[PDB]
Amino acid sequence: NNTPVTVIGLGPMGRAMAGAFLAAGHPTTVWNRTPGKADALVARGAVRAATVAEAVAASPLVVVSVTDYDAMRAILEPAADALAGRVLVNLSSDTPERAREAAAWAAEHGADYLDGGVMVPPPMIGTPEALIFYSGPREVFEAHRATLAALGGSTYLGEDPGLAALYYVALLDLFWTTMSGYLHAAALVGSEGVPAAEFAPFATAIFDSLSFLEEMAEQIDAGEYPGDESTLAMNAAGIDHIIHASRAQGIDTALPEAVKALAERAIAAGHGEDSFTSVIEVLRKPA
Amino acid sequence: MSNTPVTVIGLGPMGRAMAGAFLAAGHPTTVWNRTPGKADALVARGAVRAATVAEAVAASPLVVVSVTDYDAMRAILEPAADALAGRVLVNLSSDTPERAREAAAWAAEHGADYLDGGVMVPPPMIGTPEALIFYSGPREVFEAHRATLAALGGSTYLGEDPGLAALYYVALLDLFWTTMSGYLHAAALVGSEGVPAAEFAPFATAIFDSSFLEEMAEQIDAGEYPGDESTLAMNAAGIDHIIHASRAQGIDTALPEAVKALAERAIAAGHGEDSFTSVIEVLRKPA
Ligand SMILES: NC(=O)c1ccc[n+]([C@@H]2O[C@H](COP(=O)([O-])OP(=O)(O)OC[C@H]3O[C@@H](n4cnc5c(N)ncnc54)[C@H](OP(=O)(O)O)[C@@H]3O)[C@@H](O)[C@H]2O)c1
Ligand SMILES: NC(=O)c1ccc[n+]([C@@H]2O[C@H](COP(=O)([O-])OP(=O)(O)OC[C@H]3O[C@@H](n4cnc5c(N)ncnc54)[C@H](OP(=O)(O)O)[C@@H]3O)[C@@H](O)[C@H]2O)c1
Repeated sequence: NNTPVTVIGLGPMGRAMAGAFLAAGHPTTVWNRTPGKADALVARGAVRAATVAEAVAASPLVVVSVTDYDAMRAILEPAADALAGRVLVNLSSDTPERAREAAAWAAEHGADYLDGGVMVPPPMIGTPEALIFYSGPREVFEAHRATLAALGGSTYLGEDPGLAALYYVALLDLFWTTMSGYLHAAALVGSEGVPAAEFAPFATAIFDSLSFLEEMAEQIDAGEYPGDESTLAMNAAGIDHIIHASRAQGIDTALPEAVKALAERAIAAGHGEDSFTSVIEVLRKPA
Repeated sequence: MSNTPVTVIGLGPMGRAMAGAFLAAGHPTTVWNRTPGKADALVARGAVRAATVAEAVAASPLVVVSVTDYDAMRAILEPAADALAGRVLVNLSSDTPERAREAAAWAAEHGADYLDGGVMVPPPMIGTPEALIFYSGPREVFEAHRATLAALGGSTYLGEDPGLAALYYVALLDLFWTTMSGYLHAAALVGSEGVPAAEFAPFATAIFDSSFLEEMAEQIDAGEYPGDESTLAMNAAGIDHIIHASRAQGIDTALPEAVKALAERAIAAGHGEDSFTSVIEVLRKPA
């Protein structure tokens, strides 16, 4: 496949995507608002477009990887009319609603539109280990799936453009919450002189089974959260201990308190005898 | 390799696993539980069910206690407070570092040696090399009994402070329940569009496996948080999208609101251009 491709936005993700398109043999044209981020890509045969319009004109497939909808629109407005008949693959949707605005805006200028999302480190881009997911017209995805495969694995999610954006914010939700839990744990143990370097191996070990993911999934889908011998009321006591320990060590407690509140809400609704997974019930209900 | 008599007090899932491990390693094992009926499989494998706590403590130089918390541990051991002198008490059920210290001081006052233990694995892992149990307390005591504790799995000494094992335990529990909650928020995010959890899990599992925990520990230990190409200010704006997407999907927003509030504190402290790891600077500071 030698379909020409354009990549707009050369943050670390845009650069890895352009690099992957080149490595797969596509003629790649790149553009960034800030000059000087394209040197390695040019050295590997990318063409550095001088204007957005020239960038859009170079390819039937335009991949946009910039901060958000507002940046995407300001970038592309001067060349909006040049989008007619091309496919815009957008990895810059900050919300499911903005993705649908973006799809509509693209439609009013003659362009098909896929929303895209990937939650992997840039270096994994262009390897089978990168899982990229898309939503939007299935016929548009099927038509370009072979070019997009240069980026890694591809998953079609369905026709609603906001789907990919929804998955991305969810994964973003899991990531930053996880990262915050880690830093809270490091501060907890740090309050006794335990260096984060010494604690990190225990922390990573916590994540080596990843069994909880399928088991919680199966519980959520079946709508049944069998408590067994590690119930939610038990788990709430554990989170109490986190709070107590945090207070007594000087560490801030806002984060474990928020977790506590969620568990309490689930116990106040009769799941105190169910597994932790049953907390999804109160999460579906703004409080 | 054993026949050393071991007593296990508390026959919840962990205690039964531990008693089974001691039996498998060849140790004459006495068990006692508040609730009768949970010892049948252990007695078939050779364990002795003790009539009373006092009898169970007396049976063995080494007394392992895995119950809910210190308060329960103290309730059961009250009638056996005389029998304790001359033994070592291995507490695998301290809820907080402070309760572990209280336990140690209480054991000392009754003529008993004291080791605090933190178990970081599910009960099925106990007794296998996948189990890693950390201990704190007097090194001599830990050394003299390591060969018996080896029946449970790996053993790691953390230091002389008896609260250390509990600290590691609660920090790991803090990372665990915070991650679970993030995962459920995510799942509730996609679920609000009819997406099955079953499906979403593949992408969540990829978050892990792809890591940087050791990278953030280096930064924590240096006290230097280089922003590079993803600063705290950009991460916070991202978290804002999570909140906004959550409100639009009608999901509860308490958990991401809590992550965002932590980010905003570190930005108010002047870390907006540093990496997210700099948020630890406001965790060490009760707010
Ligand atoms: N898949 C998704 O749905 C999705 C959505 C958002 C973010 N992300 C991920 O988040 C990470 C980084 O997020 P990010 O892309 O916001 O950060 P980033 O790495 O800083 O990339 C932002 C890009 O947007 C450009 N940009 C921003 N505002 C602009 C404007 N007003 N006019 C022109 N260009 C503008 C920047 O150009 P300059 O070089 O000129 O600054 C840069 O190329 C990446 O891993 C990315 O994949 C994924
Ligand atoms: N996988 C795990 O669950 C896990 C992992 C690591 C560490 N731990 C720790 O190991 C310990 C035991 O946990 P577990 O998994 O076995 O489940 P658990 O539900 O914490 O076990 C509670 C045990 O304490 C006893 N108990 C509670 N209150 C009592 C009281 N007032 N008087 C007398 N006995 C009382 C219970 O006896 P009854 O049977 O009569 O109720 C039971 O044997 C806890 O400290 C827990 O944090 C557990």
